[PDB]
This record gives sequence, structure tokens and C-alpha cells, in this order.
Amino acid sequence: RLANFLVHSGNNFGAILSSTNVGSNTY
Amino acid sequence: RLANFLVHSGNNFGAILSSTNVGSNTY
Amino acid sequence: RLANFLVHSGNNFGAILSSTNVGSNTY
Amino acid sequence: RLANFLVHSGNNFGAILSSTNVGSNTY
Amino acid sequence: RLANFLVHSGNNFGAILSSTNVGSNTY
Amino acid sequence: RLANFLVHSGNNFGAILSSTNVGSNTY
Amino acid sequence: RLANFLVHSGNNFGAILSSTNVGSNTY
Amino acid sequence: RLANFLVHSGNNFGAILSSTNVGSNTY
Amino acid sequence: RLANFLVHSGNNFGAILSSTNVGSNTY
Amino acid sequence: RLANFLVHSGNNFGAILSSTNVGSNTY
Amino acid sequence: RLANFLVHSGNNFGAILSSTNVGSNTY
Amino acid sequence: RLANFLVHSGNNFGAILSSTNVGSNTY
Amino acid sequence: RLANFLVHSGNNFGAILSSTNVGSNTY
Amino acid sequence: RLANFLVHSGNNFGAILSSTNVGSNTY
Amino acid sequence: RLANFLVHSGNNFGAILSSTNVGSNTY
Amino acid sequence: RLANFLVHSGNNFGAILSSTNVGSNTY
Amino acid sequence: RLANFLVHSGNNFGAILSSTNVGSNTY
Amino acid sequence: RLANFLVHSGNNFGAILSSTNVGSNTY
Amino acid sequence: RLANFLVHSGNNFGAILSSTNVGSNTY
Amino acid sequence: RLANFLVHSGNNFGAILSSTNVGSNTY
Repeated sequence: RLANFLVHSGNNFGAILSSTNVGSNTY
Repeated sequence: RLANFLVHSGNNFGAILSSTNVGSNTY
Repeated sequence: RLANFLVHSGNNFGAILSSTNVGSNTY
Repeated sequence: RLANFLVHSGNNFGAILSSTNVGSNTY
Repeated sequence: RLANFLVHSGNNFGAILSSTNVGSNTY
Repeated sequence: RLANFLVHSGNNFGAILSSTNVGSNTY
Repeated sequence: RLANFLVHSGNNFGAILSSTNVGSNTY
Repeated sequence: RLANFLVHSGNNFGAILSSTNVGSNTY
Repeated sequence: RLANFLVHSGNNFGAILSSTNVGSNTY
Repeated sequence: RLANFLVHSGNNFGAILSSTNVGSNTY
Repeated sequence: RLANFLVHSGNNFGAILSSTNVGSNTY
Repeated sequence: RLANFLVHSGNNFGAILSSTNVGSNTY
Repeated sequence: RLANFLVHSGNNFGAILSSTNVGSNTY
Repeated sequence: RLANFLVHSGNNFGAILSSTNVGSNTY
Repeated sequence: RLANFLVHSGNNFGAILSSTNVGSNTY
Repeated sequence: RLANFLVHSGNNFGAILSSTNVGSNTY
Repeated sequence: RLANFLVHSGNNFGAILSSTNVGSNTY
Repeated sequence: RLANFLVHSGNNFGAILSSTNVGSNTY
Repeated sequence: RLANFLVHSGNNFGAILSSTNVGSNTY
Repeated sequence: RLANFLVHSGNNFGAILSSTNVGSNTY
């Protein structure tokens, strides 16, 4: 089981970025 | 089971980005 | 079981970045 | 079980960055 | 069980960076 | 108060031959 | 108060041959 | 108060041959 | 008060042949 | 008050042949 | 008297990705 | 009198990624 | 009288990544 | 009278990463 | 009268990383 | 001055091949 | 001055191959 | 002055191969 | 002045191979 | 002045091979 959560509750004036690779062949 | 959640409840004046790769062949 | 969480509750004027690789072949 | 958490509650005017590799072949 | 936590509660005007490799073949 | 965001997230480029200014940010 | 963000997150480039200014940030 | 962010996070480059200015930050 | 961030975090480069200015920070 | 950050954290380079200015910081 | 010629002379291949039986001789 | 010729002469291959049976002789 | 020739002469291969049976002779 | 020739002469290989059976003779 | 020739003459290999059966003769 | 000559005056029952690269960028 | 000559005056039942690179960038 | 000559006057039932690199950058 | 000659006047039932590198950067 | 000669006048049923490097950077 994979769970990927991004939560934002404050005040953002900038950049929030997320990147994920699970069980993959990437190049 | 894969669960991908992005939640936003605050005030956003910027960028929020998410990228995910699960069990894939990517290039 | 994999759990990947990014949580933001404060004031952000900068960059918050996350990168993850689990069980992958990457190059 | 792998748990990867990045938590921010203060005021950020700079860069907060995280990188993770678990059980992978990377080059 | 692996737990990787980065916590920030103060005021950051600089860079906070983390890098981790567990059980991997990296070059 | 002026904020400019130039972002590239989760894009795939297969093969690039004899090209200029590909997938770049210019300010 | 001026903030400029030039970001590259989670992008894949397969092969780059005889090219210029690929996947770069220029200010 | 001026903050400039030029960031590269979690990007993959397979092979780079006879190229210039690939995956770089220039200010 | 001027802060400049030029950052490289968790990037993979497979093979670099006869190239210039790859994965670098220039100010 | 001027702070400049040129950072390299957790980057992997497989093989570098006959190249110049790879993974470097120049001010 | 049986003569079989399978020849490859002066051929250029720029980039080959995820392919099978490229520029080969099979008898 | 049976003669079989499988020849490769003066061929250039720029980059080969995740491929099988490239520029080979099989009898 | 049986003569078999499997020959490789003056071939150039730039970069080979995660491949099988490249530029080989099999009898 | 049976003569088998498996030959490799004057071939150049730049970089080989995570590959099998490259530039070899198998009988 | 059976003669088998498996020959390697004047070949150059730049760098070999995590590979198997490179530039070899097997009978 | 470049002069490229291929001359055949005998009896040919096989293959005669010529390949030439002069002052070029080839891959 | 470059002169490249291939001359055949006998009886050929096999392969005659020539490959040449002068003042070039090849890969 | 460069002179590259391949001359054949006898009876050939096999392979005659030539490869040349003069003043070049090859890989 | 460079002179590269391969001369054959007899009966060949085998392989005659030549490889040359003069004033070059090869890998 | 460089003179590189390979001369064959007899009967060849085997392999005759030559490799030469003069004033070069090879690896």
C-alpha cells in the first residue's frame, strides 16, 4: 500500500513542490 | 492499493505542484 | 506500506521541495 | 514500513530541501 | 523500519538540506 | 509586491538532438 | 518585495546530443 | 527585500553527449 | 536584504561525454 | 546584508569523460 | 558453392532507446 | 564449399539505452 | 569446406546504458 | 575443414553502465 | 581439421561500471 | 584537396565496400 | 592533401572492406 | 599529405578489412 | 607524411585485419 | 614520416592482425 499526501494549511507566498518515484524504471 | 491525495485548506498566493510515478517505465 | 507526507502549516515565502525514490531503477 | 515526513511550522524565507533513496539502483 | 524526519519550527533565512541513502547501490 | 513563478514539474523528454533552449526557464 | 522562482522538479531527460541550454535556469 | 530561487530537484538525465549548459543554474 | 539561492538536490546524471557546464551553479 | 548560497546536496554522477565544469560552484 | 553476405558499412545511428534488433545481422 | 560473411565496418552509434541486440552478429 | 566470418571493424559506440548484446558476435 | 572467425578490431566504446554482453565473442 | 579463432585486437574501452562479460572470449 | 578512388579491374564474386568521413561531425 | 585508394585486380570470392576517418568528430 | 591504399591482386576467399583514424576526435 | 598500405598477393582463406590511430584522441 | 605496411604473399588459413597507435591519447 502506497499513500502519498501533500497537505497545506498555512499562507503560502512561495513554491511547494513534491516529486515521487515508486517501483519504476526512470531515465 | 495506491492513494494519491493533495489537500489545500489555507490561502495560497503561490504555486503548489505534485508529480508522481508509480510502477511505470518513464524516460 | 509507504507513507509520504509533506505538511505545511506556517507562512512560506520561500521554496519547500521534496523528492523521493523507492524501489526504483533510476538514471 | 518506510515513513518519510517533512514538516514546516515556522516562517521560511529560504530553501528547505529533502532527497531520499531507499532500496534503489541509482546512478 | 526506517523513519526519516526533517522538522523546522524556527525562523529560517538560510538553507536546510538533507540527503539519505539506505540499502542502495549508488554511484 | 511582485512574484514571478517559472516552473517545470514532472515533464518527460525522450531524446534531444542538435537543439537549443529545450525545457528551460529564462528570465 | 520581489521574489523570483525558477524551479525544475522531477523532470526526466533520456538522451541529449549536441544541444545547448537544456533543462537550465537563466536569470 | 529581494529573494531569487533557482532550484533543481529530483531530475534525471540519461546521457549527455557534446552538449553545453545542461541542467544548470546561471545568475 | 538580498538572498540568492542556487541549489542542486538529488539529481542523477548517467554519463557525460565531451560536455561543458553540466549540473553547475554560476553566479 | 547579502547572503549567497551555492549548494550541491546528494547528487550522483555515474561517469564523466573529457568534460569541463561538471557539478561545480563558481562565484 | 553458396556464399551469403550480410554487411553493414558506414551507417550512423544517433540514439536508440528501448529498442530490439537494431542494425544487426541474423543468420 | 559454403562461406558465410557477417560484417560490421565503420558504423557509429551515438547512445544506446535499455536496448537489446544492437549492432550484433548472430549465427 | 565451410568458413564462417563474424567481423566487427572500426565501429564507434558513444554510450551504452542498461543494454544487452550490443556490438557482439554470437555463434 | 571448418574455420570459424569471431573478430573484434579497432572498435571504440565510450562508457558502458549496467550492461551485459557488450563487445564480446561467444561460441 | 577444425580451427576456431576468437580474437580481440586494438580495442579501446573508456570506462566500465557494474557490467558483466565485456570484451571477453567465451568458448 | 581530397581524392577518393575505388578501382576494380578483376573478376568479383563477392562484396567490395568503402566508407569515408572527411572533416565531418558524425554520430 | 588526402588520397584514399582501394584497388582490386585479382579474383575475389570474399569481402574487402575499408573505413576511414580523417579530421572528424565521430561518436 | 595522407595516402591510404588497400591493394589486392591475389585470390581472396576470406575477409580483408582496414580501419583508419587520422587527426580525429573519436569515441 | 603518413603512408598506410595493406598489400595482399597470395591466397587468403582467413582474416587479414589492420587498425591504425595517428594523432587522435580516442576512447 | 610514418610508414605502416602489412604485406602477405603466402597462403593464409589463419588470422593476421595489426594494431598501431602513434602520437595519440587513447584510453
